[PDB]
Amino acid sequence: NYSSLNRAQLTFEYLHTNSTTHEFLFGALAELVDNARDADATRIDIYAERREDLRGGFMLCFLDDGAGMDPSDAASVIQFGKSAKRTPESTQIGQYGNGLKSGSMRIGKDFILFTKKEDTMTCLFLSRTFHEEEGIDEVIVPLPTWNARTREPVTDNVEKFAIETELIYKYSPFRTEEEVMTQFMKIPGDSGTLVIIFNLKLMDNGEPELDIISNPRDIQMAETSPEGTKPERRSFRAYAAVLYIDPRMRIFIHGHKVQTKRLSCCLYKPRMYKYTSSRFKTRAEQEVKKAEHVARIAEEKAREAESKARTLEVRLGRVMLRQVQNRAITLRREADVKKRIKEAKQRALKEPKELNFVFGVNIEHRDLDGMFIYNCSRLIKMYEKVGPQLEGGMACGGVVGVVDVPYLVLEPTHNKQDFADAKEYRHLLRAMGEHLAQYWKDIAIAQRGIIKFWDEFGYLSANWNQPPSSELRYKRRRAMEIPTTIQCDLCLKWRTLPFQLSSYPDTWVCSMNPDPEQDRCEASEQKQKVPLGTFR
Amino acid sequence: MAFTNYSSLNRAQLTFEYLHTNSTTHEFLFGALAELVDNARDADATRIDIYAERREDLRGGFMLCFLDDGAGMDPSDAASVIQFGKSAKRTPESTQIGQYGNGLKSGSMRIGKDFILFTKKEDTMTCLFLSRTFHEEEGIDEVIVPLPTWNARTREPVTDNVEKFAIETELIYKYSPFRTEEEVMTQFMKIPGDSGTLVIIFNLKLMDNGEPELDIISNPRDIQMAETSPEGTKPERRSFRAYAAVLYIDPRMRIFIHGHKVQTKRLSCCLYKPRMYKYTSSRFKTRAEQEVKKAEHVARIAEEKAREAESKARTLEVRLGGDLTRDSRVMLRQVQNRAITLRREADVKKRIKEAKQRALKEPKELNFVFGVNIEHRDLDGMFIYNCSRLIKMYEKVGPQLEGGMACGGVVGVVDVPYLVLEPTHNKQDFADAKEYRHLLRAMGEHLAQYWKDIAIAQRGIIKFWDEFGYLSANWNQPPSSELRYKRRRAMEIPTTIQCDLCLKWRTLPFYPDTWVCSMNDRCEASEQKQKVPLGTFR
Ligand SMILES: Nc1ncnc2c1ncn2[C@@H]1O[C@H](COP(=O)(O)OP(=O)(O)NP(=O)(O)O)[C@@H](O)[C@H]1O
Ligand SMILES: Nc1ncnc2c1ncn2[C@@H]1O[C@H](COP(=O)(O)OP(=O)(O)NP(=O)(O)O)[C@@H](O)[C@H]1O
Ligand SMILES: [Mg+2]
Ligand SMILES: [Mg+2]
Ligand SMILES: [Zn+2]
Ligand SMILES: [Zn+2]
Repeated sequence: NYSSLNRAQLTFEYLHTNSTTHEFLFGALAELVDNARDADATRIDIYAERREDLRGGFMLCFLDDGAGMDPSDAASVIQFGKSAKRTPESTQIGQYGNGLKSGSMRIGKDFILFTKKEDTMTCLFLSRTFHEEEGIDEVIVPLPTWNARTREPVTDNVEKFAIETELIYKYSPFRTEEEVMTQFMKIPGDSGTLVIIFNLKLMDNGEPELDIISNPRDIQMAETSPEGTKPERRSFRAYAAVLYIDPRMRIFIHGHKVQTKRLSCCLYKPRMYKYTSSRFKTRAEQEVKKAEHVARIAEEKAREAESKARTLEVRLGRVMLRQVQNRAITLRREADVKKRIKEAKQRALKEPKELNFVFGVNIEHRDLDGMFIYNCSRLIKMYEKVGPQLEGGMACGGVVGVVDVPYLVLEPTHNKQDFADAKEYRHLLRAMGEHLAQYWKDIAIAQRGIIKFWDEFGYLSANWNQPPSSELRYKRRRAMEIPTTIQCDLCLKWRTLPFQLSSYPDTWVCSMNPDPEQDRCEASEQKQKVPLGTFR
Repeated sequence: MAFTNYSSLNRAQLTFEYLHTNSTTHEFLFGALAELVDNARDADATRIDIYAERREDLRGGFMLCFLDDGAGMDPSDAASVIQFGKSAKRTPESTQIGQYGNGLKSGSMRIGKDFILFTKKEDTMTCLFLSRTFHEEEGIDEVIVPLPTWNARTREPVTDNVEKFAIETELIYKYSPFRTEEEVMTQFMKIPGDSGTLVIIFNLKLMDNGEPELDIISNPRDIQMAETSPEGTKPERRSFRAYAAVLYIDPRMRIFIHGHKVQTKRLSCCLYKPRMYKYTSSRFKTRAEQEVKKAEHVARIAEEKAREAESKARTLEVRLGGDLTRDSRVMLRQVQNRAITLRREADVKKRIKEAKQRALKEPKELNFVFGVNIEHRDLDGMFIYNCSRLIKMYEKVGPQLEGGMACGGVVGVVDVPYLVLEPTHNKQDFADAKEYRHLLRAMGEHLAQYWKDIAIAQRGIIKFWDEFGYLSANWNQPPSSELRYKRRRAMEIPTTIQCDLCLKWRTLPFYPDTWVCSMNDRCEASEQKQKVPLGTFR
């Protein structure tokens, strides 16, 4: 029993320390998007609610129709490091038990979250305003729960519940129980979550860092954009569109749909190269050696306990007989379950241990090139130049590369904007650069003449940065090379259209497609067939 | 200042897995080691020894030890180590590097699974033991930390709870590298002064081939990354000896690696024709003004309260003119002493305010220094320090962002105060990207002015580099090693060296172990400052 020993604890200032991980402000917003995706949301709305009395003049709201949280799920939010998603073979993005706290506290001073699941709905209120005004150096968090159907409090301590709600009514944007219930009612289904960040951070001139005015359909960085500034680093609509390699969840900003995309579907002559990863193989082999030791120990424990149970039965020829017998039963089921996981890791070990590099030419935007590196579907690095692109030449200029890296090979840094194992990441970039050179040889556009290739798509200007010509002949020349893809708003499937779109998307559903083969939500989804190239 | 009793409410808590989460901030492994070096400098150490202790029974084969002779920690200071976010350093316009209440924990847990720290101060010695091995083995999901303290002279336990002390020490003997009290005391004996700290990180992380990430074998005087170094690899990204040498803009603390002194340096003193440009910072001035206004308010309130108590002491004394009772005597003394206390406090706040007002009138400028790296022209770009600690190195700006020879070879240095920029969580970037980008743009413009001011076009560029021994066509290749060319570069950059005794920096007119002023020539010849000529921008 360790009850007298010191525990590590979190203090108020740590909320700030943790938030300084996000020098890229959109990567703080991405944490909350990730959480909606991981909760199996089919939709997230990211929108502003104007509030001239709050710092920055609006609250930033994230509303999803995902699985929601029950009261114990909600309470584990403030157990830093706790992540039910951190399970073997987990393909959730969440793993570190931190992102909502680091991201929200980068964006604003305070947040209030509303969540509903089955018959409960819970509010979690993180108010740094409260801690400052009342001199609190711990991190104290109101967490009231109500019954979702009757709106009665669900609490084991009515005095505590009264203090919690009084704090919410005093310090949150919502000053009455009615106003709080109004927020719960914005979650219209049986489950979902609404996260509201408020008292947003200001620049030195008193304006918020997030600009929702310049383009009312977007969330932009409030800073001047130089010449080669990437759209994804100043427009959240642009960043959200490529945040996942395999978008399904629909994203809306200020009520306007984001045209999410699969980068490999947006490129000229996409080709895929399979890269055998020694790291992937070694780590899978070690995860097996470990599972087989874990199953071995459990079996010896179960075998001892069963032996003692049998001997005690014959000796007794009671109460204690069942402590021994059931202990044997439980160790045996423990041993069997670990043997099954050992076997499952052995089976997976035989699968190919390969990373799939995909390359194609960004003919619409030659200057937006380099590698996009995803980690368990989540974008980590964008526009990373490799191989010949690291020279001052036109070789491999315009080429976009995409790869999805599993956690066994790389895990992210604390801010999910870099990779924690720099040595192995640098190795990956060299491997990607070698394959990029092979892609470039393979499509041979440099053997035939690289300037004349770009001329054909209408790059009249001498500066590498300006867009290709917008006259009609060059528009159609470019468009002919890139299929038109679109997601159904009802069934979430990805479709191709046999014509070109005119221009911010509106609602589209399968039955609007003139293609008789994709004409109904019940028609099965066609997969991109990216052709395979060969290294060396 | 709480409205009610909040003891029933939920607190946020730290769990075991967060130690790992926190450590993933350090993708640059040397940045995790730098956290511990920063703590030693902040504790006013005159020396830190970073060394390996071979232990074939522990993961990675050795423990990494950080031994300093700084101010150490008493038991309450040690307990606050594990209050994440708590930092007594976080004070107005601080010149300590620490401010976030995290670096020891993020850095140590990047490097290894476990650490044990020994520290001495005044009459106490304390051990702090962070054992992820213990947590895994016993299934602990909180973060539980043994923190025993002994009397430094008698070695008797200093504790409020002898049962807790026995549990704490037995955890250390079970899970740490030191399995008896005697072995622990041997570690305290390595702190030979009245104060200091020894941090030992062990069960080091391994690469897939089973070897540690840190290579202490290839060069037994260094700590290197166990990785191949391709062509464009900077020394400070592969050699901890190289990194440590430039980690601080104004080195004082001596650094030893495996017992061998690091030749720390001031980058601005290693360059050809250094020039300084002053850049006015509006944020620096605005923020310093707000800090003065806060101190003015604090002083004014304290003066009001002191005058109130002083008035009451005067009027109460007259009201008790004829009164000889013990009651009236004790109550008059109570208010008289309260007036004395508040007057002393008011006079302290006044002095604090007046010091801040005087500091406010100093120029609120950043100092950019530029020079040509004629010894290694490929090692160029900007070195950006923050409260004297290196954050960004080799950052190319201005003309250097083009293809060309313009500003090739130029190194720039700037020390940014905390009022202007603060660092990211891993102290390897800046938290305010917008303002950092503004600073880079300004540095690039001043760089272009520097290149005009030294006017290499006048003598010609090709011939400039040829004269210092760069006859080869390639940019990446080192300059000639002929005697003529070594001396020609040597006349342009005076050799400086630090005295091992007094820590002063001195200049020599023209070794690996030690050097002192009398080898030049006495330690209290006042330290001479290089005057860097002033340029103007536009
Ligand atoms: N939108 C949401 N819907 C449902 N559950 C959520 C949502 N946001 C947060 N959660 C829950 O809150 C927990 C903590 O979230 P967070 O702090 O982001 O850590 P994490 O997602 O588990 N790991 P990471 O994001 O990698 O640090 C999650 O594990 C979920 O259980
Ligand atoms: N070598 C040391 N000598 C003396 N005190 C030390 C030493 N190392 C750590 N400490 C103490 O431990 C505290 C916590 O260290 P740390 O976790 O590094 O946070 P910090 O230094 O205060 N700020 P930061 O490094 O920016 O996160 C410090 O504030 C000191 O009080
Ligand atoms: Mg998360
Ligand atoms: Mg520190
Ligand atoms: Zn459909
Ligand atoms: Zn000296």
